[PDB]
Amino acid sequence: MIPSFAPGTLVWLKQDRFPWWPGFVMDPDEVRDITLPEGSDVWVCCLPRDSLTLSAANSEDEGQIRYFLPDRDEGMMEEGKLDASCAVAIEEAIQLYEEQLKAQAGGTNE
Repeated sequence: MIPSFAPGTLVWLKQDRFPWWPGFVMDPDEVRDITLPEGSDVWVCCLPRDSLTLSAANSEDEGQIRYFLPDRDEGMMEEGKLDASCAVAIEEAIQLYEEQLKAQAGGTNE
């Protein structure tokens, strides 16, 4: 049960004409075992700014992407110490990831 290769990972999406913004990696319905025709296999949930700018693409998004987690890749400073929206988005992503991934990884002494 590992859809979108480890579901719940926060990465960075850098558009060609657009800048680089944070986005949580989420699967539409497990596209790792079941591959059906549509056009969107990956669902990136960016921070609240454009009113749910969820980006959906199937083997089409391969431009520029960065792996975020340790918040020490010389970016957290601008994604937390710059815009309150970035700091809140990241804090929330980690607050949930460590709340759902830990709850099913030994909740209450397993």
